[PDB]
Amino acid sequence: VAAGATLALLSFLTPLAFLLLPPLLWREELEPCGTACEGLFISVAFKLLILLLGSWALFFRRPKASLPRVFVLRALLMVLVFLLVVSYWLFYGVRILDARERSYQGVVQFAVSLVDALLFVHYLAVVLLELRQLQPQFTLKVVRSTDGASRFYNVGHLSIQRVAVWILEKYYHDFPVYNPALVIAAAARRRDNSHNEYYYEEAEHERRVRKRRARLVVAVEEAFTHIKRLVMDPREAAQAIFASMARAMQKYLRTTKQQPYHTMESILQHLEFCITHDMTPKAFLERYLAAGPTIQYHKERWLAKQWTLVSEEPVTNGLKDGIVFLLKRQDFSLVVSTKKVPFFKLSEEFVDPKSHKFVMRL
Amino acid sequence: VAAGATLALLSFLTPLAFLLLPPLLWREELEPCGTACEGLFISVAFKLLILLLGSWALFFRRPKASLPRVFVLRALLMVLVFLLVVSYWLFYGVRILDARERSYQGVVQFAVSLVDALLFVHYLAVVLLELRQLQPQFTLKVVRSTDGASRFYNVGHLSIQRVAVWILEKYYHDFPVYNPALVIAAAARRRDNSHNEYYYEEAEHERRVRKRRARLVVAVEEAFTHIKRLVMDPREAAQAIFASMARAMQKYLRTTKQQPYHTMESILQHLEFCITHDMTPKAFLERYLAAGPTIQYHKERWLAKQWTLVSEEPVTNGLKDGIVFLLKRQDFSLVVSTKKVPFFKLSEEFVDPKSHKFVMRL
Amino acid sequence: VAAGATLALLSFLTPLAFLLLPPLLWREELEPCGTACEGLFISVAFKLLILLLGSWALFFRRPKASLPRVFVLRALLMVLVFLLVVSYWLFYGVRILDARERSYQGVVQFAVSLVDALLFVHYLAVVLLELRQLQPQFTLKVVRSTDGASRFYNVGHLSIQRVAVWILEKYYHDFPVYNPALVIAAAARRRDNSHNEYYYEEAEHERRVRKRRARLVVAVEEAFTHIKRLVMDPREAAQAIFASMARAMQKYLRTTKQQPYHTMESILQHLEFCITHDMTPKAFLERYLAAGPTIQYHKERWLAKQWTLVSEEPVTNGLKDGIVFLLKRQDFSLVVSTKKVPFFKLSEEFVDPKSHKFVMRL
Repeated sequence: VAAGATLALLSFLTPLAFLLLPPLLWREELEPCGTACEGLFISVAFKLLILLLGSWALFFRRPKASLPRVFVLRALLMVLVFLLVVSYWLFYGVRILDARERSYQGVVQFAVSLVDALLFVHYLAVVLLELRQLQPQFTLKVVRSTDGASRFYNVGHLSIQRVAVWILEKYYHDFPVYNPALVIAAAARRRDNSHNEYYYEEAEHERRVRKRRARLVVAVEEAFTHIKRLVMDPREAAQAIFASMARAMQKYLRTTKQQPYHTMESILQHLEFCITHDMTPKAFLERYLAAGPTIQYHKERWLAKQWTLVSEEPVTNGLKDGIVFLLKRQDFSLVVSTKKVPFFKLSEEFVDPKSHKFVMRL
Repeated sequence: VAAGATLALLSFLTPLAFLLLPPLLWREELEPCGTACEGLFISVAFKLLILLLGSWALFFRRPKASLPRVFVLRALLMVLVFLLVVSYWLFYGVRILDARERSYQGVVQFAVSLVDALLFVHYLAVVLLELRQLQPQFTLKVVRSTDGASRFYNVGHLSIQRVAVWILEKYYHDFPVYNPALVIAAAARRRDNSHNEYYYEEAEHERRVRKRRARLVVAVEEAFTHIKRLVMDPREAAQAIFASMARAMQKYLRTTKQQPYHTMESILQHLEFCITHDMTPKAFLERYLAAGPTIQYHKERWLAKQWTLVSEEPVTNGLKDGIVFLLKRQDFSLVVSTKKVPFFKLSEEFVDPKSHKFVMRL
Repeated sequence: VAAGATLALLSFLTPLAFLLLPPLLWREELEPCGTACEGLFISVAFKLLILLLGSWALFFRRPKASLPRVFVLRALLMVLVFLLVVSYWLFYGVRILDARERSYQGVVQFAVSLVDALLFVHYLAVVLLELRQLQPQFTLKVVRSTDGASRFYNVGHLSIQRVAVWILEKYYHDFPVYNPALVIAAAARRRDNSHNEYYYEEAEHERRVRKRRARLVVAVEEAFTHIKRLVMDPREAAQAIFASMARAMQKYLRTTKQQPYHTMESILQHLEFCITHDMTPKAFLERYLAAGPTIQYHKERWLAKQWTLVSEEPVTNGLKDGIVFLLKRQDFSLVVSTKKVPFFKLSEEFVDPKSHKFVMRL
């Protein structure tokens, strides 16, 4: 960041320094030039403005993740910007500044080429960091090692660590939140021929969950009917309608193992939120009936600063068919399996929309 | 649009005017130049062609939405194009046109710098309007205020109104279609200790929906068996097989509260569509068994021109953690809650794929 | 590819040839020039480096699909690169090479304009091939003609064949894998008034599937408890724990019609995979309990080289509202229906967050 910000500042200041050093250090010795110089000054002004606006739009933002190894392409871009600026300064010093270049059109064109090169480096930074991974090259199966919640994704050419950050950005809203509260063949044959206890326990659990869900739906409908939109603030109204639903809410959160996700304070805040935004009882209960993804919950359950990238291959090398890597937290892990999206061979077949003719039997 | 199209036309015509005014108004007074002029003419030709092709590809398309406030970045881009063109014209007039610039190489280089600056403005327009929001910065919980249908999305740096249009583009194919047809603690305790009427009503409704679904599946299988692919048109065949399924279809649409979504005319059109495209009875019933999203239905149920953006913050300012805003229609509303995607700190751990060694017990 | 690679190589070599032919064929006749030449050499060096890096990042990759007709925009780009290079060579030959141009600054500026034009052609290639379809213009309903598995997508301005490849890239991880093993009004009335055989058969099938699923969950829990992480390799451990679950796995794959998807060898490989990556019994069974998408399976079931694009309209023309086309394989087909994303008219409404005041009754 500090090095990157310094490189950006020096890159933006370099054309202006190139254009100001001759008119300041040697103005009389400098050879006067016509209108091409001023036209190039205007072009430099607008191209520096374009460069600053684009840099703000894409690159004046905080790093979104702390990668385990160096950001390979962004390091290459910093090196390229640095080599460009340093080489331009070297040449400028040794052949313009030292020689006290009388031809000012040459210096102005050198600064113009610098600004063009910086806009092209910005374009290259966009191509490397944003566009190389638009075309989906690979499909990733991401599975939690505990409950098997699986999603498949398409991803372009990213390094394994950038792919890891990408999958983490997807995880906090795609998978449900992690709820930890949720001879040999002869032994298998003896088990299979026993009472199917798990089947009936699962059926009973689903039945009691449906019963508690019904109780909760009725309780929340009654609770929201206990107030009118129209004196009383939305917080006071949430607190007044929470009493007629606190027991059913608590019992449903207990039967579905959702106690630590939803405190009384968070449920009151969400009641206030809903009744403020005209949300019906069902738009209130959508948060509590289903498991819901990780970002939906409190920030102390995210623990985004505690991801470990376990990769058999070095993480700076991009994906290829078969790369498996783990994203481990303290409790679960995300197993990511890579499969290259297969080569497609489309053929074109033409059918006449009038050629569809049908008959009675079968 | 009109102002934007005028700016685009003037920007494309400005280099050509710069290159044609000297050879027309003062050709004898103009100083002849060598081959660099013609090389720059060829470069201007190909760069104007590139500019026109890119403008067609991205910016010669109709506005996709009517935002409540000004499009901030596109207004900035129009202002930038206008300032660039107007300043180039001012300088050209006062130092080339008025002075009758004899050096034609300078004028050609000025036009070249203009074309470069327009290509760079096009690049900046792409960066501002398309690329600033590629990197997912925020996660949006979008919930219908009526039935609680919720989806989470990742979105980059967009203003709240552009985020609203984005969420609307997502809504018509993500959420199911809106079907409107679908002391105090002592009172809550008395209710919870009563007959769980909602549970048994829900079970009975699901049972009768499954029964009507089974009747409909059988009816549609029989109906499609009542015709063969092979005289009779697909429309006549749809009308001939609709009789053997009209009652079951109507009864299933009534039990699932889907009467106004599917008219006899639309069902006949979809029968014709399916039997034209070799779609099986199940590929036919996929439209009718599930609720389905909004765009699947008739255009009079979209009402895309009737969205209201209710935001506590001004809608030209981009998203930040905690921005809640409503997208209200006549009936329901989309509550959108923003949460910044958290900062990730990946660590790298290496495991030896050969180091996995297991033992018998537990 | 061969023509494209040749065009790329010639385009990269053309500036260097332009800069080397005068200093080699006529060095004495060549007019010496100052430092502007060397500054432009450095700019050419860094801009050719930028061009090569961007071309590698985006365009040095194998074609991802075999389209039925010509890639219209990529053909336009090849034609544009070719016309640019050929016209630059024509002018260079006839006015620099033949005339033995003494002014070397002109030749260097011509090469600089060439490199700028190639970077701008690269930018135009990005705009045409990657950016024109970022803005979602259309919504596509993709439905399998057999089981009606449907997904809606947003897609920008792509041709119908590029849209087809896009939908295929989505299909192998979005839809479940294709499992083929899964007067007239008076006749309809007689059928509807008969025993609802399909309802009870469906209920019985779901019940026995739940029973086999419970047996399989218990069997896999026991199997994974039959080993400890800690001598025995993960393959030997998978083979040792497969015996206590092989029967339940086979019976569940038979009741859900999943025999050909999962061989004993693939199940052993996946057991080894899971027990290697600390995946619990449920993270193991996530692959077998649900249908799962196509890419999850063996590569002989993908058959990506056997897609047929059946389109009523020519496939080189982009999408518009109402374009329906088929993606046919040997067994099923993907019906794709296009609907233009509707024009949105947002309005802004302001509500005071303090103005929310509620009252007791109803």
